[PDB]
Amino acid sequence: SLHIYNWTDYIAPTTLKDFTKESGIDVSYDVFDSNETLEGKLVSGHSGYDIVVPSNNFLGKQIQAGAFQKLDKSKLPNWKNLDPALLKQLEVSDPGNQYAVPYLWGTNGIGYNVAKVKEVLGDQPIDSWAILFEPENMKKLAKCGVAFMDSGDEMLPAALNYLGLDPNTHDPKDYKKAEEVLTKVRPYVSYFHSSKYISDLANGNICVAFGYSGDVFQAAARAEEAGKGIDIQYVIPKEGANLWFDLMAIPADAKAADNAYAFIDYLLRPEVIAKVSDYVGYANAIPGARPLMDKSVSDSEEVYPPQAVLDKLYVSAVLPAKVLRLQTRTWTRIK
Repeated sequence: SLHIYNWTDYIAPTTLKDFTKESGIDVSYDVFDSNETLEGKLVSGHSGYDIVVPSNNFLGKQIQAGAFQKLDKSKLPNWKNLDPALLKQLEVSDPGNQYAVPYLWGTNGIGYNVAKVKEVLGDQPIDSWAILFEPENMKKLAKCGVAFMDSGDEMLPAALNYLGLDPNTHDPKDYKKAEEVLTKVRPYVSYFHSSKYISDLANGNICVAFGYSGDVFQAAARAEEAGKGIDIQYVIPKEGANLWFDLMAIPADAKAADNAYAFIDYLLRPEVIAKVSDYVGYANAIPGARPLMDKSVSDSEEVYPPQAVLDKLYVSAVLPAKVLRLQTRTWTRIK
């Protein structure tokens, strides 16, 4: 049997049977609905899993701990289906792409109620982080409600990048500037919170939010299924944004490596990862998949932004503990 550990509801309906029918490998497929759960089992040394799907942040930090084993690429002949630019991006967390295979990816960006933005901003294009970081815009959006998330680890890199600084900088002086930018708009923010924006966007209670792509899509789908006309749009701004990956990796402890390579090689197939994207609605790293996919997904700039944007995405590097404390420190003064 092949043991897999992934997020709940994060796979296409037919994927596992399709896989088992073609390789004859039986799968034991378990799920988690929180990051902490997976990381906990991985830090202990023995999660009986052959495949786990960690975040590129978690994996970057744990490589050094030896939580994962190097991929024998001779058993991944579909590796050549992967997009080289996205892979190059991924090296920030996994230098040489030694341990990890892209599964799905997303961004952070701005989620917003289209009609409500128009009432206070008119037809102004919503395509810059200036919408959140310039007093001229925030001052007007404050009327409808602007939600910011609640940790500097995501919001501070955004502002640094907005300013054109290195989102992964270690320099306290760069942090000061981004701090300055954030504090000038602080007054116009209704709240700082992990997740409140999802329902507030969906319900019609706020008009704009700093958010992650999958969370904004959830808000949008919830809005649509409510039937009250609330239209939630997502945008990756022209200056770039964070790029985050969920990954397939083999734990160090892993028993069935060969079974596992078979599953991984399978998901690198265009027609296979296409169905996963169609179902979950996130981008994948296999350009072969694009034409095989639902248009609402591959033709949507919410998930596949134009090239000028793709060029400006940034992967979070592993920051020294000192820098993580600096973010936190700066984030507190801001609130």
